[PDB]
Amino acid sequence: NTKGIDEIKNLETDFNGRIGVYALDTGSGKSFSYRANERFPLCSSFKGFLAAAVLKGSQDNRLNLNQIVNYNTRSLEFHSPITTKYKDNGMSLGDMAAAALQYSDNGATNIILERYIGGPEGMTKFMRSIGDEDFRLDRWELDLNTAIPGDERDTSTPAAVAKSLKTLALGNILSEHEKETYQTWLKGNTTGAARIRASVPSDWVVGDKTGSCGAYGTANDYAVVWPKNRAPLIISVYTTKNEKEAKHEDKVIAEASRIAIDNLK
Repeated sequence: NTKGIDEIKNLETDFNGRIGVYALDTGSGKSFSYRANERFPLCSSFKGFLAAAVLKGSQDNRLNLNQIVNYNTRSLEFHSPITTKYKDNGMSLGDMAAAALQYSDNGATNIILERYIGGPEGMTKFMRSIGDEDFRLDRWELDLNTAIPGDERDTSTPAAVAKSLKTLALGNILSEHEKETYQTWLKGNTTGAARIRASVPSDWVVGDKTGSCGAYGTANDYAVVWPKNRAPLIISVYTTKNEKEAKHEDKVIAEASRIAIDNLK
């Protein structure tokens, strides 16, 4: 069989779940896919796209990243490490968007969705505008994390996530300046050490956004990877299981990424 497919099938069997992967070498055009067209829960991974929406809004001069966002009278959501620190004085819109991505800050995520993006509908509309027909955000944090098998709410496909990431980080939707900011934010992510970052050599640079639902062993990660002296790669790995109480496996995500990188054709 084609290189890497049997290896990922065996990984999936041992994991006793479902693994979706899409990888693309932007230099040669070679790719690797496995269940790339199947739906998987997004979990926090959509926050990486939320940040890009804010950058697009700044670029259109509809928003200003320097605008101070005040929320001193708003109860903050579970897991709001950055927004809790600056609740008294407030935070600039740019810093809030960065926190939503880099720390998966829920307060930052919901505040931005409520005030600037137009909620789940607005987030979905933004993705449709960049050519993404699969992405769908239906709920807010933290309800969107249920990850119920068969449920199409708050899901997308590994292929759609990869295409949207390539379009936003390396395409022409965002200007040269906004792309640099977006790439900097991705590189500064603090939650992906054990996933895609663990599958590549020490001298390769990685920009990513993780997602962990906390249910049905559902976890994921997508990234722009800049290999030493090579054009960037786009990697998207999504996983889920049928047991409600099953824990996610970071090592499975890392291994699926390693297999994809070594089998680009």
